[PDB]
Amino acid sequence: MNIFEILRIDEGLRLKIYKDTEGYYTIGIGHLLTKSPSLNAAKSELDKAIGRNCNGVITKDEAEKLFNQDVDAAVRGILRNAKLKPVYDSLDAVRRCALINMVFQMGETGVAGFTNSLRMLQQKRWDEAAVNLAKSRWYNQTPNRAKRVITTFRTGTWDAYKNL
Repeated sequence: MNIFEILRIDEGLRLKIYKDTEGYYTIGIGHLLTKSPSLNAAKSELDKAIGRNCNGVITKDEAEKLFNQDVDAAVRGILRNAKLKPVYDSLDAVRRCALINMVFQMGETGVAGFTNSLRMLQQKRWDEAAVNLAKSRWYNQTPNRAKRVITTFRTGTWDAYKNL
């Protein structure tokens, strides 16, 4: 299990501009193009991202390049973040991927605000962690994704993504 497999599971893969759950134009694997109700802005945002004139259409390759930039930004996000760093730095490789998955979805700052949760993760208190993560909005909103992630931390395995 690698990050690419997880996120495509979590985020999906779309080769043409599309509106997500929140009504936002996206492309690829969770790449947010714009929040404006405007295909033009979206298409120009896509163009600036890729570097070619794609006319709202990309290939698997480009979807992959983007994704790669996306996860690096996530990872660079955690490393620059004072609250996240210590957490990230102490978890194992499986558990760290789960951390990276939350940052990817909700950004460096949204995760950073899960103060207690993050604390318990530090204190190797998985079930304590599990329960707090759950009491969130995030969980209410994308329960199936949340639960996958939450089970990664709790169990320390890829159990939640192997059989779907």
